[PDB]
This record gives sequence, C-alpha cells and structure tokens, in this order.
Amino acid sequence: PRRAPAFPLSDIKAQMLFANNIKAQQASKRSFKEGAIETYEGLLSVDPRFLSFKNELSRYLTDHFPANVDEYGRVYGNGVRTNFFGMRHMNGFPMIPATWPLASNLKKRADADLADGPVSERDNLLFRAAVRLMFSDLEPVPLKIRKGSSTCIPYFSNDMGTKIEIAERALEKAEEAGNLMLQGKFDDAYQLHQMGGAYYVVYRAQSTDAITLDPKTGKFVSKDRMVADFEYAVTGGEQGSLFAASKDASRLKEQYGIDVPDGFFCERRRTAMGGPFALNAPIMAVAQPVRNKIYSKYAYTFHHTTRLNKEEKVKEWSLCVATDVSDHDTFWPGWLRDLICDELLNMGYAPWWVKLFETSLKLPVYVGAPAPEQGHTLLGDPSNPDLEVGLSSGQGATDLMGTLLMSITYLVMQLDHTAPHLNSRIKDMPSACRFLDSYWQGHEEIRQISKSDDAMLGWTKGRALVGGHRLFEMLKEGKVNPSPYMKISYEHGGAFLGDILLYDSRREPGSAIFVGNINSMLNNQFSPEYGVQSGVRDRSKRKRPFPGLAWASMKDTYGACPIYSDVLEAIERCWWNAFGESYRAYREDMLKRDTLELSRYVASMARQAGLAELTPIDLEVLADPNKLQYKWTQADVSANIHEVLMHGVSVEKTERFLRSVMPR
Ligand SMILES: [Mg+2]
Ligand SMILES: [Mg+2]
Repeated sequence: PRRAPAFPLSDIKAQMLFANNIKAQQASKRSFKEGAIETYEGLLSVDPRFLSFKNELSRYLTDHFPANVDEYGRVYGNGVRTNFFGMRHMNGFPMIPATWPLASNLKKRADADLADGPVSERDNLLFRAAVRLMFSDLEPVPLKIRKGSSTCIPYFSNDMGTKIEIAERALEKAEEAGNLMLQGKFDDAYQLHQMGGAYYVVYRAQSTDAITLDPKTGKFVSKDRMVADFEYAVTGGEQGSLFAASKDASRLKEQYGIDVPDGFFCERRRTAMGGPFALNAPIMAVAQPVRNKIYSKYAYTFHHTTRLNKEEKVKEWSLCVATDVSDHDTFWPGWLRDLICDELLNMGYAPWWVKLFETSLKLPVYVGAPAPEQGHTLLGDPSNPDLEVGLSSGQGATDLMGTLLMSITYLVMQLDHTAPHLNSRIKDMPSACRFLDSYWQGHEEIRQISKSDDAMLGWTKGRALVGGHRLFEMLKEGKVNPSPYMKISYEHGGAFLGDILLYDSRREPGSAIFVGNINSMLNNQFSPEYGVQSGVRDRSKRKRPFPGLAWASMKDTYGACPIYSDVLEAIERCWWNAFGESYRAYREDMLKRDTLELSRYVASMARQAGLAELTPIDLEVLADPNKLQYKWTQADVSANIHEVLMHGVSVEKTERFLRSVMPR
C-alpha cells in the first residue's frame, strides 16, 4: 500500500533543503548528540549530589504520599496521581533509538478501527460548521515570531531581522507560490519562495516518564516506549518493526565515565518538527486571528487561564468526564485536512492560500539523528507532497487542527451516547452552525472545556445526564471505544491543562476544586527539558530565559495542592542531606539575580524595578516560554512581557495580506 520514497542526504532532493550557509549545512549533517544538561548555573543533571537528592526525595515522597485516585480515575485526598519516580532520569541522555516518523498513518488508523472520513452526514456538517465558526469574521493582527526560533528549511536562521524579512517577503509572495502549487509546480514554489521542501525532525526530551518500583525484586522498571525502525516508518507499518527503545543508562559509565545510581534511566525522546518558515508565515497570519476569535466568542470552551477560571465552569456541572486521547498527533486524520480545505474553499477563501495550507499538512520530513550512525534521510518527495504523518508539530496551526478535530469528536461522543434528542437540531449547515455556536458558548445541557487532546466533558441536569453516566461507565469498563474518530479513554487522575480536579467524599463536580499538580512542580524544578544555556547572551532567546522567577509564582501555581508544604519541607531536608545547603536560600538568590537581569529586557522596568507589576502567568512564562505554546496564549501575558519573548511583523503588512486571503 505504497512505500514512501526515501532519499539520503547526498541526494539532490535532500541537498536542496539546505541553503549554502554554515548553519543550514550543520543542520543537515548534525550527528546524534547527548550530554548532561546544565540544570541550573553550575549544576549538571548528573552531579552525584543531585542524583543522591533525587533518589532520596523520589523514594520519600512516594512512600509518604501514595496516589489517591479512585476506580473512576478521580483524584481525591492528597491530590497525588502517581509515584514520584518520574524524576529519576539522566537528563540530556536519550533513550536509543528514537522513532522514525511514520510516513503514512492510514493503516495505523484502519488497524485501530478508526474511520477514514465522517461516519454520518451530521458529523460531516459538524466538522464543516467548526470551520465556518472558526474561520469566518476574523480581524487582522501583527504576525508574532518567537525570539531566537529557527526559520528551519532552507536557511536555518535564528536572527530576528532575517526572520522578519523572510516573513514579510512570504506574505508578499504567498499568492504567487500558492498558484504555482495549484499548477503542480511545487519545485518552482520552493525554489522561488522557499514554500515547500520538508519539516526538519528534531527530537525533544520528555524529561520525566513513568518509572515503577517492583516490590518483588526491589528494582526500578522504566515504561517501555515503542519506536518504529526506518522500514516500519516508510511502509506505514506494513513491513519493518515496532520495538521498545532502550532507556538503560549503564552505558554512560563506559562511554562517559558517569556514575549511574540504581534506578536511573535515559530520557524518553519525542519527535518534534520544525516547519519551513516561508510556508508557515502565511499560515500563522490566519491562525492568530482564528485563536483571537475562538478565545473571545467561544471563550467558554476554548479560553483557559487560572484554576479558578476552570473551576467556575466545572462547578455548574452535574457530571464531569476527564478524557484521554491515545497518541493524538500520529492518529490525526488527513481526511480532516481535506475536509477543512474543502470547506474554506466553499466559504470563499483564496484558493492559493488553501493550497499552501493543504501542502503544509502533506509535506515530506527530513530525519536528522534518531540514534548513532542513523538518520540523515528525507522521507517523501518534495516535488509532489503526499505524506500522511498525521499532525506535524511545527505546522503554523497545529493547536487549531487538534482543537477542531477533538472538539467535534467529543461533541459527537456526547450526541451518540447521551443526547439523541439534540440530533433534530442538526439538519443542514445553518442549523449545524447555530447549534455548534450555542454548544461552544456553554449554552447547552451538554458542555466541554478543551484544548487539543486535553478535555473535560460536562452534563448539566436534563435528559442527557443519564446517558452521561452510562458513557462514563463505558469508559471505566474500557472494552469499547466510544468514538469512531480517535482512541478515547478516561484519564487516570483527571486533570485539565495542568490542574488536577480534586474531588471530595461526594465525588461530584459541584464540590470539586482545581489544584496545581505538585508532580509538575517537581518536574519543572528538578527535571527541566533544557539546560540553562548560560552561553546564550540574549536571555530572551533561551529556552529558559529567567529560571529563578518560577520561585516567585510557585505559591500561586502550587499552593492549593494538599501536600504543598510537605513537599517543600521534604525538598529542604533532602537538599540539606545532599548538598549541605538550604534549597530555599539557593532559590531566593537565583530569584534575586533573575529579577535584576529581567529589568535589562523590560523597557518599563528601571535598573532595580522588582516583580510588583507581574502576574504569576508572566513569571511561569519567563521561566518557561514553552508554556506559551501549549498552556497559555498572548492575551494571558502582560504586554510588556510578551515583547520580551516575541517580535512582530507590522499589522499594515498583515492587514493587506489578510484582505487578499479572506472572503469578500
Ligand atoms: Mg494515552
Ligand atoms: Mg487531562
């Protein structure tokens, strides 16, 4: 069922992806690299005192604070959902090998008994209504770009000036490029305007992953993570093998002279992709206005900020179902890309823009280095983009693609299993739009709060409530998938966008509260994804610009966890045992240094201004801007702080671009 073409780096098709500059050439050739991360300034993730600390703390906390999750996956009591062994990784050292990304997910979906298109006309109307509501009366805004982000294929530039020039040129030439693609001239569109080529595969660390302590043996067991070899990836699983990657860290002693304590493992590695910036810029210019619409008009379903903001919605429900989606991005259906494109064309969107959008979701992928002596291969032919990878992480609208799929998937689940009496309200496009508009505003007896693959489904009092309880029971049983679209189950320890839903004895949403996840505090403080990058002079370009600032927002973020104080005291005690120093004093010093450094970056901040005008969100984002890519949005951050992390193309250039894309 068609193997994807593959080209080695030596091939002209792969050579054309990398411009004639040092950075692009280094990116093409970059071999497998590993090493301890600089967790904090002057501290390596593999420092013997740090690993001794992690061993003592993970063991103590698991012992004293066992998980309090009921038969229905509801968190109660201590607010703990698993053991604390997830911190036991040699950060910066990955599992070997990392996966080869699947060129086609069609067989994967078919074998999982998932649909190859909308099942019924109702579902087809609902997916199409989502497009009409999301993409209709949009307002132009400046195109914001993350500082220090790469332009990837073909230039691999990290320079803001160059990135602004590339983006402005892309908005000027997107029409000409899209029209070339409509003529099947993909090579011309790429050669002339750098729109096409491929996604560049970067493997990112998932710093904490499941580890269990076997009581029988007293030995730790790391969660097996299945990886596809090259053959499996190019054949969509028809040939080759899917096997467990090796998380064994013993190798670090032999290879690097690093002492590996018992029960410490190599990190899980996830595929991440970087899009060709010239293709992403015209997509982002439409994606940002879409987010502004859904986060304003449909704020109920889509705009999530604080634990109390979430709580106010959930408390009004009679039933709250916390769902889980298995491997969202890899299962994301190409038929949805095609349905979205078809509907945008029906709405009157510029065909050239729709073509650029369609192409961004069929693009080839350049595999860097999954393991030593592996990679440097282009999957798919850039002359005719035809891949079915699912959802590419670096596509300009990935969040919206996952949100569109999932919001409708959950609504369909509620209709099928709980609310057949609402089917008569979805007869045609106008009625599908009116119903969805009402549902997304939280005006129906069936409700939801969602973001991509994370959601909480609600039922108020009414006819659907009884069905709601049967659906929850079906999820608990776990024998039948409630959706024809994706693999849905209930979350083991219900949470929404980082906040755990803490139930009491009643196990009802009315008396349940949202609390910060204490395990996430530990993940962020002791297992960061990236090092401090102390050699990157411009802090705003770092993955962790101001790590010290997270101490100032900690109480606001995690203070509501039942065991907050217990954890901080356990940290203090264990850090004293390991370093002979006060962790609290160490973090207070880092907080002071980073507060002072911050004023250099904020125009409104005087030489020693302090954090007085900054919110807890501002502080969490300055310590971890990745939270701005999965948890929060631009509007949640103070304007003077957003400017530290992002730069924009003028609204004058985007306004002119948007006028040419949009209907009448
Ligand atoms: Mg899952
Ligand atoms: Mg969740």
